[PDB]
Amino acid sequence: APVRSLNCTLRDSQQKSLVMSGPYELKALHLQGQDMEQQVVFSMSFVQGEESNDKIPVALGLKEKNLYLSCVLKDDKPTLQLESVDPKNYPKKKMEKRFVFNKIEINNKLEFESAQFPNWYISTSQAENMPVFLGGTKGGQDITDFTMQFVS
Ligand SMILES: C[C@H](N)c1ccc(NC(=O)C2CC2)cc1
Repeated sequence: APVRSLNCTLRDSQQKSLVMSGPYELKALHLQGQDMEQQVVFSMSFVQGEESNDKIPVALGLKEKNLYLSCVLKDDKPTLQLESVDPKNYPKKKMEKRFVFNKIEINNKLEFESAQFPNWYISTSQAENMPVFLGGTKGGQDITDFTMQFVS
C-alpha cells in the first residue's frame, strides 16, 4: 500500500517554533500570533525500520516539497541537512537510512534520534534564530525534546 503520512508542526520544549529563513535553512524562534503562519509544516511519514511501543521510525518531509531532513557526515561530523529528492519517487515506505528518525515518546515529549547515527538527536539552541542541528550531547544546553501539533 502507499506510505502513511500526517501533517504536523513541531515546537521545542522551550516552545520555540520551526521556520525556513534561507536556502535549505531551518531555524528555531519564539513565535506567536500572525507570524505563526511562518512555521514549517512537516509531512511525517511512518517508514520501514526497527520499532517498539515508544520508538517509531519516521521521515520528516516538508509539506508539498521534495525536501526531507537527512543525517549525513559533513567535514567528518554527523550533520542535519535539508535534502531534495525526485518528487516522482517520494515519499516511500522504505526511505534510505539518512532520512529515518526514531520518534521516541518520553514523559509526554518527543525526541527524534537519527536512525543512521545512534544517540544523535534533532536539537535546538537556547538562543533565538539559530539553526536546527544534530546533537550527540543530551541534557546540556541543547534542547532535544519537542511537542507535535497535528495540522489539517
Ligand atoms: C536544515 C539544517 N538543519 C540547517 C543547516 C544549517 C543552517 N544554517 C547555516 O549553516 C548558516 C549559519 C551558516 C540552518 C539549518
